[PDB]
Amino acid sequence: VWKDADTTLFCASDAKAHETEVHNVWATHACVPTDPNPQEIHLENVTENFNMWKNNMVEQMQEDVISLWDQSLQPCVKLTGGSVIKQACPKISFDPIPIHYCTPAGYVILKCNDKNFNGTGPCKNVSSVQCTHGIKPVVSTQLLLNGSLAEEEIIIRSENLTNNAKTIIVHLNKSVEINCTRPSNGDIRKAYCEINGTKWNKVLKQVTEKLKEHFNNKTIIFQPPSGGDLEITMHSFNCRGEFFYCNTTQLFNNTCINGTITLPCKIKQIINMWQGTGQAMYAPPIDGKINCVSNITGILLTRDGGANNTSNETFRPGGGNIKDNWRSELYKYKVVQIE
Ligand SMILES: NC[C@H](NC(=O)c1ccc(-c2ccc(C(F)(F)F)cn2)[nH]1)c1ncc(CO)s1
Ligand SMILES: *[C@@H]1O[C@H](CO)[C@@H](O)[C@H](O)[C@H]1NC(C)=O
Ligand SMILES: *[C@@H]1O[C@H](CO)[C@@H](O)[C@H](O)[C@H]1NC(C)=O
Ligand SMILES: *[C@@H]1O[C@H](CO)[C@@H](O)[C@H](O)[C@H]1NC(C)=O
Ligand SMILES: *[C@@H]1O[C@H](CO)[C@@H](O)[C@H](O)[C@H]1NC(C)=O
Ligand SMILES: *[C@@H]1O[C@H](CO)[C@@H](O)[C@H](O)[C@H]1NC(C)=O
Ligand SMILES: *[C@@H]1O[C@H](CO)[C@@H](O)[C@H](O)[C@H]1NC(C)=O
Repeated sequence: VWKDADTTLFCASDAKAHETEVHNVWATHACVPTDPNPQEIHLENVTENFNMWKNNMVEQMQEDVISLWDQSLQPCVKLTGGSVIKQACPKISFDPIPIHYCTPAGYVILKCNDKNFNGTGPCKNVSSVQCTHGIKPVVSTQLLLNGSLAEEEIIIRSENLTNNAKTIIVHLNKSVEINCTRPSNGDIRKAYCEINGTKWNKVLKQVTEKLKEHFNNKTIIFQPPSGGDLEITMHSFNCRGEFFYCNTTQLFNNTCINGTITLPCKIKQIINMWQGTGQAMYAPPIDGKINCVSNITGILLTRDGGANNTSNETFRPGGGNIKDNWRSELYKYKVVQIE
């Protein structure tokens, strides 16, 4: 017997105390070690309602990631609120590790185990856990990287599909690798990401098939982002401490709905901070081969409005509200207070 409630969670992880990597350093002083013997209990004859779009755990993870980045990254110049802060900017070691979110005494986490659960409504296979699974705090736009996969079918998630201003999270059931590289040998900020077009276009085709099921079999068209800042019009992520911006036009090629797809990328030293606080400048990139191989596990999409009059629906790669990144992993959990 319990009741939905919000409370302050703590974090746990397997951070190494001897590592200089900044996530390990943060988690070493802001998280406790993981519990060696996890205690998950299936709750029999128990149905429970979930709502991933009103889940205070999302707000709490966002606060953690903001804190982590604020004490880890070291721009040479920070421009925020009309002021300018200049400081030392050594190169850092950067590579996310899994963070587990845990309830204090008197509370527990309920976990939805229905494999086609869309994030809202009743769940018939519910268990209780003390902590979530390990979630990597990967900050990206357009593509969700290094996350968990849907266990059966591709899942379309939205707080309201009819409202085109609401972001769509596409949860994939097969990961697709994206392999990004700034080579050793020219223009030191020039990079590229390689994706196996065979695997990708197959998944994309399956994604379009799912979208048809929710939009009454209209024609599904992909278009590049309309406009905005580069962090939004590009797939932006952080690889080894460097800020990558990749052009995803060839990833959403309507015609292919087989060879290697090569996306042009650039590392940028001057960025708009995803925390919303302003602009920051970092030092030039490190020497040598900079390489990140990530698994694409989801896609953020925004649907064009005003198209009811037509027979097609147009989708543009989306993102920017990084909270949706955490929502994509926390959708199956909720906190309750034991009574
Ligand atoms: N120029 C406009 C500005 N947009 C941003 O700040 C913004 C959005 C997303 C990112 C971002 C994403 C990913 C990465 C990384 F590389 F790490 F993956 C870096 N940045 N930045 C604002 N308009 C209004 C606002 C409210 O006050 S904020
Ligand atoms: C999710 O499931 C609920 C309950 O079955 C339904 O009301 C809602 O429309 C669904 N959302 C999507 C995006 O399928
Ligand atoms: C992923 O889901 C699609 C339908 O959404 C299904 O046809 C496909 O077989 C699934 N793939 C895997 C590997 O389960
Ligand atoms: C969903 O969005 C449509 C279009 O904006 C709106 O008319 C409707 O009221 C929304 N539904 C809910 C439950 O907010
Ligand atoms: C990633 O791409 C580079 C080429 O830049 C290649 O050397 C490397 O083997 C690739 N890695 C994987 C896992 O495909
Ligand atoms: C992406 O590439 C296409 C074609 O190369 C180009 O027309 C478009 O402007 C690029 N997008 C951005 C945001 O630079
Ligand atoms: C994704 O995970 C791999 C393996 O740990 C890592 O090398 C890569 O840097 C990660 N990608 C991002 C964007 O953090």
